[PDB]
Amino acid sequence: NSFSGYLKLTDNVYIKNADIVEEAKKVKPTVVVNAANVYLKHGGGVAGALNKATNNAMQVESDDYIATNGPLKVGGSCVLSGHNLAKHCLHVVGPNVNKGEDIQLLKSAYENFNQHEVLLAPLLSAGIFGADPIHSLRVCVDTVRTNVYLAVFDKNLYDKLVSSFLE
Ligand SMILES: CC(C)[C@H](Nc1ncnc2[nH]c(-c3cnn(C)c3)cc12)c1ccc2c(c1)S(=O)(=O)CCC2
Repeated sequence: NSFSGYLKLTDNVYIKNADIVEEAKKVKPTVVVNAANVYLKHGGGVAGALNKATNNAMQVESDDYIATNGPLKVGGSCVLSGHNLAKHCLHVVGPNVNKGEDIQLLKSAYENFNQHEVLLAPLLSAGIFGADPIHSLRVCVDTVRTNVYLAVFDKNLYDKLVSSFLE
């Protein structure tokens, strides 16, 4: 858990302008969070990038998990292998408000982080999931009680998130 160059926002939330994949390779954290969907199909965005960094091992493991257990619910999670990226991957399904899912489920999604002492994570439901990224950061700060290191791969968004928190 050798995180470097993060800005501490609260006693348990840290943030950096960085690619989560590159952070996971450098830090080798105990847990890396994936911004998953309910069938664990890692077809693009953060999930596709994490799966590609495992050379598709994450997708094969995910298909086997779904075969035995069925899909997740929106706001839910599962713990699978971290492969070369972490000891464990916490696959968390935030709501996709561009597809009509309820933004209130973003609190349930962040509540999954509280079962793990230290996590490397992306900003849930942001990007093409359509949630307001400043609201996602507020829900993270208000909900997560364990130690979370957020990697946000966009300097323009990073700067707007830090400015909004420090208001
Ligand atoms: C808001 C943006 C900046 C953020 N992106 C990222 N945040 C952190 N590490 C990242 N690595 C890459 C990457 C690495 N290689 N490739 C080709 C992509 C993206 C990226 C983000 C945050 C949450 C979500 C998404 C995107 S999403 O659009 O994938 C939908 C799921 C929720």
